[PDB]
Amino acid sequence: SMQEEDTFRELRIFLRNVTHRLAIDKRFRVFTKPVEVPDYVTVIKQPMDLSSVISKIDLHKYLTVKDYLRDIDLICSNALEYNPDRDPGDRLIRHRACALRDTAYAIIKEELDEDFEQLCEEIQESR
Ligand SMILES: CC(=O)c1nc(NC(=O)[C@@H](C)N)sc1-c1cncc(N)c1
Ligand SMILES: CC(=O)c1nc(NC(=O)[C@@H](C)N)sc1-c1cncc(N)c1
Repeated sequence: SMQEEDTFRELRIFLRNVTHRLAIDKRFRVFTKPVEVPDYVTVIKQPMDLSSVISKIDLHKYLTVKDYLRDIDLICSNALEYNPDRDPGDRLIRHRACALRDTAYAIIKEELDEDFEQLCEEIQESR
């Protein structure tokens, strides 16, 4: 229905705004573009980055905030797995990756209405 389509459009508008606020943050520049380094493709089976997230929003791939946060969590978990060493370069990326994840979750906790996320879930489960 039109009411359901309007609901998913509001979700996309919200997700674009959150992703924009993450992508303009200087700490998260490393996560804004797809991966220069030839061993990434063999360590990371599903690359994810904020530009790819924006593309998925516009392709209507996220019907719930949980769908979106799964890809934020993938950005973070990929970074922790590809950068596990004690070296300062690894530790810096791990710190930024957890900050990206924590920032996304915090924006959603403070700004997304629980009843709006619940409606999205109940429409998606009906399909
Ligand atoms: C989802 C909703 O807010 C809604 N609202 C209505 N009434 C209204 O006056 C419009 C302006 N909300 S009808 C309707 C509705 C639409 N598609 C499926 C189901 N289950 C309900
Ligand atoms: C597309 C993307 O990944 C993106 N990257 C940015 N990078 C930066 O600002 C620098 C600091 N890395 S800003 C930004 C962006 C995201 N959503 C909406 C708009 N208008 C821009």
